[PDB]
Amino acid sequence: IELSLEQQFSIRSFATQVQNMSHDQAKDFLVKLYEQMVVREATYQELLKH
Amino acid sequence: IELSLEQQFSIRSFATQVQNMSHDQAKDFLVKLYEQMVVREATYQELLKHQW
Repeated sequence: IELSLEQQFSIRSFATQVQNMSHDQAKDFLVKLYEQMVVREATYQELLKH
Repeated sequence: IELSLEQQFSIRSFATQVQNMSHDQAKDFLVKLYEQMVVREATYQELLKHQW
């Protein structure tokens, strides 16, 4: 639950780049990021269960 | 990557919701989602450590 300074820097920096995105770019990025998350969660769950 | 059928359904569900967002809604939700991904990652790292 406690984030590192580097994690916090990454989020704050991402947020500044999101503000330059068009409507179309933000939408395509959302769907791609959700897909990355769902795949990554499945990977972690497998590692944990093994 | 090759997605499972359940992943395909979840992502399509999410795509329907997104394609109906305004510019500002999509930007705001993107920053929230990225934060949630980082937090989840931190949580998983904690769970792995508490096995080994």
